[PDB]
Amino acid sequence: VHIDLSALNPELVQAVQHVVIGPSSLIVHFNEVIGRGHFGCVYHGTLLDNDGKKIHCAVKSLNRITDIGEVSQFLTEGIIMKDFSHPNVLSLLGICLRSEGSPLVVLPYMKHGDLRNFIRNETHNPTVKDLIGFGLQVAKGMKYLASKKFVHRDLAARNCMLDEKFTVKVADFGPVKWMALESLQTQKFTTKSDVWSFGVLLWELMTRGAPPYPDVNTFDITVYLLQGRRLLQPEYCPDPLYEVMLKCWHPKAEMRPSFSELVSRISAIFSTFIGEHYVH
Ligand SMILES: COc1cc2nccc(Oc3ccc(NC(=O)c4c(C)n(C)n(-c5ccccc5)c4=O)cc3F)c2cc1OC
Repeated sequence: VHIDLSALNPELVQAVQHVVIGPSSLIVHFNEVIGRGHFGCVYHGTLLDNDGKKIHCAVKSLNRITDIGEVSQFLTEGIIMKDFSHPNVLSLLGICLRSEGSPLVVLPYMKHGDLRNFIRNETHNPTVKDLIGFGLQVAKGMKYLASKKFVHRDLAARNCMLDEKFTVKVADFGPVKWMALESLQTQKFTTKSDVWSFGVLLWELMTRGAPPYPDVNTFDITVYLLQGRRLLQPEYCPDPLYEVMLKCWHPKAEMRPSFSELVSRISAIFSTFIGEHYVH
C-alpha cells in the first residue's frame, strides 16, 4: 500500500494535525495481533508521552483504504471522534497518516474486549444488576453521542468495549436483527433508530449474549415486526426493564424514548437491584 499524501488538500491536512500521531510517540507491534477480526486488522501498540510514560493501545490498520477520497473521509472521521470525551464512548488516541502502508487508528486497549463475548463467557458471573449496569453505561454513552448529534448506526453488544475497570465504551460508530423497522424499509438512520438497536442490545445483555430472533430468518424480520411481534422477555429480565425494551421497539420512531429518558428510567431500575460482581 502506497498512498500519495501530497495529493491531500492543505486545509484538511491542517485541520487533521491535532489528531495525528506518529513514530516519535507510537510503537506498533506488527507481529502481535488483537482479536479474531470483527474489528478488522488490529495490532498491539504502545504510546509514549514526552517523558517516556507508556500507554497500552490497540492499533487498527485500515487495509481497504486505497484512494485519496477514502483517506480524506478517514481524516474527517478522525477529526469528529477526537472531539468526543465521555467515559462511555471509546477514545480516539490518534491516527497515523503514512507514506507507506495503510492509515492507522489508535485506541486505548480494552482489557476485557467486547461486551457480547464478556457476558457469554461462562467463567464470568454477572448478576442481573451487573447486566442492567452495563446497559445503563451504554445508554449514557449514547446520550452523549446523541447530544453531539451523532448517529451510531451499528449499536449492539459486540460493538461495546469493556476496560479493566469494567467501564463500557460504546464503539464502532461512524445487522438486520438490530435495525429499526423504518431502517429496514427506508434505509434511513436516526438517533431514534439507534434507540431500537439499544433495545435489542439490552435484550442481548439479559440473555447474556443469546442470538436475537433465533427462529426467524434475516429476510423474514420486516414482516415479523410488522405483524407486531417482538423479542420475548428474557428469563432474567425484570418486568419494568422489559417494558423499556418494548418502548424502544415502538413502530413509530417519534414515540420511542430518547437516550436522556432511557438513562433516567434505567437508572431508577438499576438502583432497585442489589448484588453486583463487576463494580464500575
Ligand atoms: C482484548 O481484546 C480486544 C481489545 C481491544 N481494545 C481496544 C480496541 C479493540 O478493538 C477496536 C474497537 C473499536 C475500533 N474502532 C472504532 O470504534 C472506531 C470508531 C468509532 N471510529 C470513528 N473509527 C474511526 C474510523 C476512521 C477514522 C478514525 C476513527 C474507529 O476506528 C477499533 C478496534 F480495533 C479491541 C478489540 C479486542 O478484541 C477484538
